[PDB]
Amino acid sequence: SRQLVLVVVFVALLLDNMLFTVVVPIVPTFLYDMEGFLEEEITRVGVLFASKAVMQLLVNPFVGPLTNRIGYHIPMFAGFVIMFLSTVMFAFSGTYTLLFVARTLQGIGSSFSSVAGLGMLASVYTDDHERGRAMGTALGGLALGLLVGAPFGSVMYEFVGKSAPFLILAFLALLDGALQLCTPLFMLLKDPYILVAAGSICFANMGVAILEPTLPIWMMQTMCSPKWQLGLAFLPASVSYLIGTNLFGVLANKMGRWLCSLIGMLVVGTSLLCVPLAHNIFGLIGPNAGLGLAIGMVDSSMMPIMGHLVDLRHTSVYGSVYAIADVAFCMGFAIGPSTGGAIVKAIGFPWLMVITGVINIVYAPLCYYLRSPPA
Amino acid sequence: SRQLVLVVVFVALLLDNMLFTVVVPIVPTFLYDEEITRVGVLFASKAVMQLLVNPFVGPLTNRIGYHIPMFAGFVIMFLSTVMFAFSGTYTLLFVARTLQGIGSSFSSVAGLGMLASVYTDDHERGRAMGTALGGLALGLLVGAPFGSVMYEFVGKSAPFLILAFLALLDGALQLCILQPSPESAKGTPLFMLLKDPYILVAAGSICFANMGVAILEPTLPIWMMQTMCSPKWQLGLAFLPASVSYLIGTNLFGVLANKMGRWLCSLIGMLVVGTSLLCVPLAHNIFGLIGPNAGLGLAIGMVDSSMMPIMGHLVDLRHTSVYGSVYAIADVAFCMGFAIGPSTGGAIVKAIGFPWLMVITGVINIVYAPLCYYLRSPPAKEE
Ligand SMILES: COC(=O)[C@H]1[C@H]2C[C@@H]3c4[nH]c5cc(OC)ccc5c4CCN3C[C@H]2C[C@@H](OC(=O)c2cc(OC)c(OC)c(OC)c2)[C@@H]1OC
Ligand SMILES: C[n+]1ccc(-c2ccccc2)cc1
Repeated sequence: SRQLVLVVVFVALLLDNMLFTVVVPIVPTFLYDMEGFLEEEITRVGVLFASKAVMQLLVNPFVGPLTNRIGYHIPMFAGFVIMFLSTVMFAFSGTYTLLFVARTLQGIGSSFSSVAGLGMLASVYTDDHERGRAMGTALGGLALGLLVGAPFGSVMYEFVGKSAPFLILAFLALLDGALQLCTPLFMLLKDPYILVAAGSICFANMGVAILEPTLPIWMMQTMCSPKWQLGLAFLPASVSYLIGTNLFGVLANKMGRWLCSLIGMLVVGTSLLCVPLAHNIFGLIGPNAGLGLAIGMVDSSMMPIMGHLVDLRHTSVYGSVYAIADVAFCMGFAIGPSTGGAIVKAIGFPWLMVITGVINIVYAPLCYYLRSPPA
Repeated sequence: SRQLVLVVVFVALLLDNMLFTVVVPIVPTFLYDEEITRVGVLFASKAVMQLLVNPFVGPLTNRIGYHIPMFAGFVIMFLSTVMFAFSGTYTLLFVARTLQGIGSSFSSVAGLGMLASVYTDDHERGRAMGTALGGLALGLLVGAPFGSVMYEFVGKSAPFLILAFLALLDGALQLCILQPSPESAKGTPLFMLLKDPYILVAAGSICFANMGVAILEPTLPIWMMQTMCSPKWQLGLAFLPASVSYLIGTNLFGVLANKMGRWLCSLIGMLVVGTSLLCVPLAHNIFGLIGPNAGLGLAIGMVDSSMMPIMGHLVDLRHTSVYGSVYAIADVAFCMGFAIGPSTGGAIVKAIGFPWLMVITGVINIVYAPLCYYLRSPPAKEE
């Protein structure tokens, strides 16, 4: 029924965020277990983190005609089985080579699910009013999974073993399988307005993209924190992000969207600058919460601007914003860690954070162009 | 004793900067007895001459102390207000402005040097200069309506005579406490302190912020008349929130700078002033400028109170303990924006436009802020 498909889509997006948010606090300690020596492996961890983004980009434009030719349910099956396989090898992987294949399979399955589930939700809901509510429910489940995934793997690593969280995620995925069993984008990427908005979103999310694969190694090398607080350190970045996106989605229309994006990028730069100063775990709640709140600001201010820009000058569909918005996230999560590993090899982590903050601040006042576009 | 020195510097900045703003609503109306180009140069006469006298006042403080320059500044300010009280021609109204500029430069450099000298603790030093900037903001806020009501109700010679009497009282207080009747440490030459990157960053920060309230003030009434079509009684009232927010910001952030962080304070102030300048030209009425002007004044007070004690902190960290030249550089940074702004702002507005000028200033401040992170912890000199 209509509630069943929404439930399975919500659970699928939940697991999709759970896997990506549980990989981040496990892989560096996983490499530490078999063996300061992460300065040489930071590049390989950056490539392993950018593999999913690069695979999602390479398989992005192929699922379009595939869903039209063979329907929407069939591409669901491939994505779910591939993500089940990626989960099962991730709990069972022992070497660096298997992790890359697991990440590529996870990226392909994430792309297939993100296409097929939203396509099904659009197809089922033809009432023209409940579709937006279902999309909001899916986004809320996405945020809930983002919140839950970060403390999960770090807490259940040194306490209940290593394969426990991945096996639990695979078992939860098996539950959803039984429930489920019963103006193109290249034409929209030539005007300056949409390109500026996409660049703003990408440069806003690149900070949290670079914070993932390079922060735990810095924490282990300097702060001497235990192995269970590494996943807890990212909790403010999720909680503050959720409160910020709710509040500023409420409040952004009053004080202007372009000012929202400008102030959000500025506070992103300031938070990233203030991040590498703390010498204890308690010095990271401020900057991380600020960065999450700022990313909520920039996303909630840039999505309606993208929608209005597409509507005013071009003809749009139910999911025009999803194609462009997922492009900016893919550039962010693909160009963040791969370049960040080489940057940390050549120069220090604080220099990388200063560079990211400087880029965000310098790109900040280019959002003046987006105020009142013409026709 | 050390508490009374702050009272002397507080009074000195109050009287000198009150004369700066009292003559504003008296000169263009009484001069009448094309025009903007010359009347505008008269308002900028103090800034041009004060910038020149700063390099000749800095090294002078190392050889004769901080008392004689302050007494000379008081005497020059009294002479300037006396000359303003009786002059009634365009030629005689320029020498008085030049004398007021010389006295203002002398008083500012001597007072800041003395305040740096007496107060040694950095956290303690961050409050005296905050209250001094608050007194300066109070003088700039109260000079305009006092002189306006005095001219409108009692005459042209009334407020200048009252300011002269207040200057006499201030000089009597100065003779009472300071007794203006050579430093052991030989301070570094001024040319060497212009090579330290931190000093240049701080001076550029103060100079850029002081370029925003400057290039906004003379060119704002013209755009208001051209677009909003407002009556004559709102042009003065538009800039009042900037002064009020400047006073509040300078006091509170002189309190808060030692706690929250000097470099973060300067960076947030620069970002706020840049965004305020960006959002200024979007207003479609007088009520659209209440917010951006208040943010601009608060951010400028933030930057000023953050970058005042940092100069003395750097001078103690690296160079010898002599504070005259660094605050001479600070006054040069303060006066450069005020001497460049009024004389050319109409030219830039006629050439490219007021919104483009605001966007350029805004963008220079937003695209300059991340350079401040360098003042987090300068390395010390070799032992
Ligand atoms: C990895 O998972 C993601 O990439 C999601 C998030 C990325 C990023 C992030 N990762 C973290 C990991 C942490 O632990 C280490 C801690 C903090 C963070 C933060 C804080 C900040 N944060 C933002 C998250 C945003 C999510 O995207 C959407 O919410 C979304 C919403 C829509 O509706 C408006 C869309 O349609 C238009 C849409 O389509 C493109 C996507 C995005 O993809 C689903
Ligand atoms: C030296 N100085 C003069 C004027 C100001 C000022 C700033 C904002 C609003 C009004 C005055 C600040 C400093």
